[PDB]
Amino acid sequence: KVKLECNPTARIYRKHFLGKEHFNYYSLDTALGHLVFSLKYDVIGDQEHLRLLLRTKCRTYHDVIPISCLFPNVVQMAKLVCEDVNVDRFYPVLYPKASRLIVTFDEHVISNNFKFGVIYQKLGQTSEEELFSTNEESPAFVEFLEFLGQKVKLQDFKGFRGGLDVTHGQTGTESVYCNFRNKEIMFHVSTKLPYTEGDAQQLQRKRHIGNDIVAVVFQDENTPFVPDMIASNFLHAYVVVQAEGGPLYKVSVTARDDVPFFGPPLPDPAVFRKGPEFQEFLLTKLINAEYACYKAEKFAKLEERTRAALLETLYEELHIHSQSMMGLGG
Amino acid sequence: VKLECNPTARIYRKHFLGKEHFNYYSLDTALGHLVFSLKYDVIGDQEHLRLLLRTKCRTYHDVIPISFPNVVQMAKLVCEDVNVDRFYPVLYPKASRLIVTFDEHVISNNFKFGVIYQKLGQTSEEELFSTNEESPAFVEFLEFLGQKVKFRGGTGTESVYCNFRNKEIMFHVSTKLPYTAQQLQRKRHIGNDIVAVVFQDENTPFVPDMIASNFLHAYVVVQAYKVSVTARDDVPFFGPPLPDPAVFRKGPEFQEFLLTKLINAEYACYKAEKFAKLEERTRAALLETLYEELHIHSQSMMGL
Repeated sequence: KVKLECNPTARIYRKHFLGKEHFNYYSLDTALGHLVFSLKYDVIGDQEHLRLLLRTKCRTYHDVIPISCLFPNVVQMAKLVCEDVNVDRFYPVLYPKASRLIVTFDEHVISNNFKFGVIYQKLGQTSEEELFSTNEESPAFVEFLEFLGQKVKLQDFKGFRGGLDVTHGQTGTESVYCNFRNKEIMFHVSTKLPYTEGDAQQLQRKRHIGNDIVAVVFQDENTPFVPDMIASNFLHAYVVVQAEGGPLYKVSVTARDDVPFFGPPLPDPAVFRKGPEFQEFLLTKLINAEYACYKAEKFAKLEERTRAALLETLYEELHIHSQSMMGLGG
Repeated sequence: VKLECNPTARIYRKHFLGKEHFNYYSLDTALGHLVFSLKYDVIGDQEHLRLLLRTKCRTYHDVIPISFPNVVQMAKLVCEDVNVDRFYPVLYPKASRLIVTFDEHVISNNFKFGVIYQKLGQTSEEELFSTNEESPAFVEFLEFLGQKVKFRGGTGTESVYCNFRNKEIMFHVSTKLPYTAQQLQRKRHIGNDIVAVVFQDENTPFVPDMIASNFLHAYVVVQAYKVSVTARDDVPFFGPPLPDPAVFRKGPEFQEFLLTKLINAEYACYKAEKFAKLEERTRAALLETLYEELHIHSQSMMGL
């Protein structure tokens, strides 16, 4: 059904440019930094359009502007999509593999692996101590787990492990996991990870669930749960699922003030029944929560910093190879 | 099994157009203007490169399974004669369109063929053009050739036309055309032609020297059908090979063979010594023009 919430510009090279006639150019802007620019001339009927995608240290800009025989140069096209660009010239990317380097850069922000935690909340529980020290798995809890994904043994598991021990049994003997759209999701199920005699704060469970960004909190009974309940550097958004037996799952979302709105909108009477609709809703909602969390104080810096270094590497390589294309040595 | 037009002329469209490719150009102090097309293409396991090098008379095509080489070397791999300072890149968003047209220009979309009727013994021009009436066997072959109709091909009461690959072809049936001093009104059409069919009711020698035409180079002789081919030492082999029992079964498979052969006959005679000057003259001229356009628009996308 509906597209996953990554930066919507990361798709454009793939849907519109790759495999099709187009041009890439580079240039260095004193303010904007390294520029990597893609442009592509398109025709439908007698309607000549122009699709532009300019990459900066910070953003990539996109637009499709009608052109009409009544033809711009690259500097000028650049200015049509990013007003601030101000550069004497652009340079043609002549390296026959640029487009493969480029798409990878563009897509560096779509992630294919996800790891989410699953905590079970007892009726009274209000502490990490109570929240992780839980051994018995509820009937409702099993039934929900069967629903999230498939149970897998970790011993020789070839899928995405999300940090679990795949070869020595030291992080439980099983987990729940699943292939989603084309993603791999490993769950960190609190009750499936090892329990420790005398370690109330249960490190062997927290070291995984505490390093996740998004978790599901399953409840058998309605109980309060705020993020202030768990001390974590990573946990940012939570999806609470409560099983009113009466077989409806009552669903809610909490996440720090930091994280913006995400995922499929919760339905209006906000309750689901066990089935595909819910599988779809919940899984996309978890992925959307994670993409939303990446906008918060904690991660934004690291993201920026990363985009910048990838772009520079990209720019430098499009530059080195274009040079070797025109006449480095012959 | 395709039509004998220059094979390297279908390639830009089949492989380059609409896919990621690069076009450069240059000024060979020996081969004049140049227009180079190159394309990288990963065939799963192994990576193959494709080249299309244009000169003022030849285009050179080649396909290298490479293991990464610079621009010139890519050129030097298809035409060893290249010797430039540096290739320049086309940056004109509207270039591939100009390039396929140039590449495609030697593909004749139109054909005009002639039908001469040799009455047994007719040996001179005045005679083989004199024939005003049509014999039963000639009409039975003419209605077989294509369909009767009232692409003109440059008149009279009627003539024959037929569609083949998509190309239109009008015939000039001497007899079906107006009768006037040495039949100038039949030579106007059949003369300016290049391939003609000679139909005969009975066998008689036919030889191209029997008609004074600077243009006609080849004839497919059909004798009520015993098909033979006659053409100048100038013109190479063409169309599908002729069959072992040289005869031709009247019908679907025959017409097919014939129409292709006539076409291929023309493309053949276009390789002749009289059809050099116009081929070099046109190709060069067209290239010179395309090089200018490629240059002015590319400079424009940047500097001048």
